[PDB]
Amino acid sequence: ASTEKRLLKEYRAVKKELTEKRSPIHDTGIVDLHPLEDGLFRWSAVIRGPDQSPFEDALWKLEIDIPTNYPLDPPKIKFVVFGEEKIRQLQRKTSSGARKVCYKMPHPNVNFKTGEICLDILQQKWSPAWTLQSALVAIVVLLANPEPLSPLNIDMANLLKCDDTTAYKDLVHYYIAKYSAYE
Repeated sequence: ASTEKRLLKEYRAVKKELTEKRSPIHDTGIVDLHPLEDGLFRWSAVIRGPDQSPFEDALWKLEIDIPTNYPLDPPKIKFVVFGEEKIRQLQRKTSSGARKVCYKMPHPNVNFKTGEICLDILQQKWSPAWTLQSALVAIVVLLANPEPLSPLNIDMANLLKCDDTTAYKDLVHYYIAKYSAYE
């Protein structure tokens, strides 16, 4: 009812900051945001990997599901992850000057198959004062600051726990270099 009004206001707030060369939002990592289909309760977003992280200078797509009691409860958010077959089919249609996105997300707090982000991350931080923008920013932060406390990817979390930085970086670089395509 009125939750739609709030969601719309937040969306417009993000759109305003986006269509502009230097609002601060450009250094937060938010690249795009829009309704998934024709409703205000499912969203598609695009974010950039934060500077000085192994994820830097690469784009990822996100899907966001909004609860009915919003903003009493946080949004559920996942990375868009495709199968190797699909990705390779997408790569044969690509252009050498298009917008390319990586469709695999190797990260301690992300399910490598489904793309799901651990509910802990947002549940521990979220409050009714938060917005969609702050959630996106929170995920960009998460890319630079994983918490090995709540792992969905064992190998990455352990690499981090053993402080094997080089292998971590090399793995992320590998998936960025091999599993990216247009759109």
